[PDB]
Amino acid sequence: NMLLNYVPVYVMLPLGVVNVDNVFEDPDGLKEQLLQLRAAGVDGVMVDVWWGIIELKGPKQYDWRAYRSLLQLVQECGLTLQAIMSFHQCGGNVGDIVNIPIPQWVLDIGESNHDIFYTNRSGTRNKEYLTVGVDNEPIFHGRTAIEIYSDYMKSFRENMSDFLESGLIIDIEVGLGPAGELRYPSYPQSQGWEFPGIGEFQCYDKYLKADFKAAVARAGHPEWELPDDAGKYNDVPESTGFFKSNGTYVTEKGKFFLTWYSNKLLNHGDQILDEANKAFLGCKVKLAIKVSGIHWWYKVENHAAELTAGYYNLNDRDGYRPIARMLSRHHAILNFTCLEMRDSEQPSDAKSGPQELVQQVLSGGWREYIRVAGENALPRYDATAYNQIILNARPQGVNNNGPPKLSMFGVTYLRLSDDLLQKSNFNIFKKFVLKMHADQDYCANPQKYNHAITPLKPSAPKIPIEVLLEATKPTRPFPWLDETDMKVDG
Repeated sequence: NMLLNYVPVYVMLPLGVVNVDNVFEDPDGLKEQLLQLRAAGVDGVMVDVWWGIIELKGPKQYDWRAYRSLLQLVQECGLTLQAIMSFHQCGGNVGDIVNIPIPQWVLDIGESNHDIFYTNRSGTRNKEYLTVGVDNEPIFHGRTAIEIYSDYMKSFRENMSDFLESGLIIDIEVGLGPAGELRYPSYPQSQGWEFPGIGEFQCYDKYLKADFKAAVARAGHPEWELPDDAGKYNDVPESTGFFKSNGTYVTEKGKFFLTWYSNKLLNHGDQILDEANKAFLGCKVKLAIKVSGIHWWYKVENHAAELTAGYYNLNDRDGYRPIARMLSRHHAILNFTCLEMRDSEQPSDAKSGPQELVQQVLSGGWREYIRVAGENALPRYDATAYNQIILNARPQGVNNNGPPKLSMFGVTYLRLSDDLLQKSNFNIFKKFVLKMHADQDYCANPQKYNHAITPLKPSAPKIPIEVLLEATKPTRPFPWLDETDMKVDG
């Protein structure tokens, strides 16, 4: 059945649908847009549930009223919802329309303790997220950063119990860093970074610094300090001592740091997902995390941009599969991006390989037997962009006798706007939805498109770090079609 080949499509809602003052501003306007998506056959929508909005009044003071109205509207429109536990800052750059900083009460704590933020070598503080360093430090009026995330998700599960029960919420994406992604804020625009800069390591806050010192000490190397030759945000790998050919990154010291640096993220995600599984135990939703798509420099041995972001990915070390294996014990989805990108669309000076990146990540996920979903990295309304997504949605195309050989769990389109609803753009979008649906009409029952909706089971047994890292063993990605068999056009 073409239904077994049907891949659900979701649309991210406009930023600030619920404003900084925790008010659901334009219900009438959103409902209008939502009715069109519904009519177009869209399966559901995705929304950021801003920590900076919900717990703004004070520690553990949660106001869910406005979001409940949002979810109520979405439900009445007949759409499902992917809720992001957004424990990070929205906006923050000049020009950004919607700015939603993390809770002011958390920031006030930062004023007297700057080390709660990711810090670069020069000492600049990034206030969009709390460093992994304080994940387990009870410095937030008694709670650790994780307890904060945990109480938040438990409160959400309690206050949205009706929505979770009626099946309105299909999955919970857990924010794990800047832009809600499991990574370090290595390429901040606010600090001058510009594509395709290699970015900078963000492990200099005192907690991570002490962490590293204790780690190198165990290794019997007290003389090892955090990287001091990685250069700056906009450098190219070869202009730095750490990332250049035969640079520090290949030395025993370099490899030790990178492993330590990347491991922090794996445990960061593993520990926080432990709370999500506990918080959403029994709910008929799936958990998920967002992995950033660092495609620039993917084509050179140093994978500089990837290393500074926290993904220790090399030509011979799979830096993503360990994340997929980590997600497997939580029965979580690995939500990726760059599904719409083609290598030929990036400047050569960036050694960009989004296509290859997507293939590695998706293949790794499927290799770990986990669900893999994804998003388009940049705004696109053209058929070329949609065909690339559809290609990635079913790398080996439709299967005439059974579910597709390979298939993404779902695709979340960025982003719902007036531009998207314009006649011509929307016309193409609708074809994109039809193709994602394998030429089939919107299907309400997930059972028909091989999506088993069941109660979330507790986390599987802990997987030791060495077992997670065993997934770094290089493996050829699955073969991809050159062009999809379901183009929006012919």
